[PDB]
Amino acid sequence: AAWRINYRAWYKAKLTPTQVKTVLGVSQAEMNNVAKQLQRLYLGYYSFYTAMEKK
Amino acid sequence: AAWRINYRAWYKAKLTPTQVKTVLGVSQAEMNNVAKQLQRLYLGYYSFYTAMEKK
Repeated sequence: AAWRINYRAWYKAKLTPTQVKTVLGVSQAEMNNVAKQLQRLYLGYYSFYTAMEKK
Repeated sequence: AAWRINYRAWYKAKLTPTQVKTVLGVSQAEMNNVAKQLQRLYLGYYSFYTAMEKK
């Protein structure tokens, strides 16, 4: 759909699959750091809420 | 830091940890879809490239 249009532009641009894999893997790594952030956000609030409630 | 300002706001808003966890959980699932879409993008290009190189 949108992706066939993507593949045609990548192919026109002389991209090989190896090249696309290395760039997309870096994107994927950045995405996965967002999961880590939402976890840290949650645990931080869990601790904050608990600390507020105690006092 | 930034987050601590969020926490004070969430706490003033009466959010509990259980409530935050479930809302963040659904958002987390959405982000997990992106990494998977990128893996699918890589895989679909490998197939498209491989097919184009057939001709």
